[PDB]
Amino acid sequence: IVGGYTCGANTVPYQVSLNSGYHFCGGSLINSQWVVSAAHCYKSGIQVRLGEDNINVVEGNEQFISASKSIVHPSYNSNTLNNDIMLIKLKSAASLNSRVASISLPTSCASAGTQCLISGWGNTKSSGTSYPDVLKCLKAPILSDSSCKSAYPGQITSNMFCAGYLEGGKDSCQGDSGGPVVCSGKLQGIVSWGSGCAQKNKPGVYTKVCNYVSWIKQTIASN
Ligand SMILES: N=C(N)c1ccc(Br)cc1
Ligand SMILES: [Ca+2]
Repeated sequence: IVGGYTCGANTVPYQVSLNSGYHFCGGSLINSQWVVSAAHCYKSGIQVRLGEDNINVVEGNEQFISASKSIVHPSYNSNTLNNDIMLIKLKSAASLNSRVASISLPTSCASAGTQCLISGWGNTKSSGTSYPDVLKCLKAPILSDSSCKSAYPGQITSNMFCAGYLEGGKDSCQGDSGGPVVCSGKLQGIVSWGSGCAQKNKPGVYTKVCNYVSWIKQTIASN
């Protein structure tokens, strides 16, 4: 997160860190057994880390649970990033509490102009790299479809939306991949892509979760 703020420990209790020896992506806990992340975060050997604030220190509220299965969306296209969503099943159910809590899926698609909360442990610099160890947060509005397509002509599908600031300076970034965009208390987006981070006229692009609720619900019901 570039240009954001330190959230405060466990104030984003649905935020997870995906660890394969190191933190490599975020995700969102949607019930005690399932995490939503980006398809571009797929790899083997995933451990889901819940209740995290500082990802380099065991502070006492964490739960570390190996993934038993990952399910990348059948239509994910890694060239265009269309359908950039994946489900991760936990080997055992998380113990839900005030610091580890699920986030609801949307029932409708959020509107342009809605202020959302984006969070993660990604790079905090728009040039160079610095990785924070505590969770960072960013308030960002959903941008109009017209502005999004003007920023990325020929690249925005109906399964994507832009959020952030066209003037730059505030954005998600590498390492935030797969983490939540929460609007009106529900999971509306997944950190997906963007040209650089926090660059002028290059806002963040996010998977449009409201288009995947049927697939999520049916997949969870059978796995
Ligand atoms: N929002 C962005 N600018 C962005 C986020 C994650 C990755 Br990976 C690349 C770009
Ligand atoms: Ca920790």
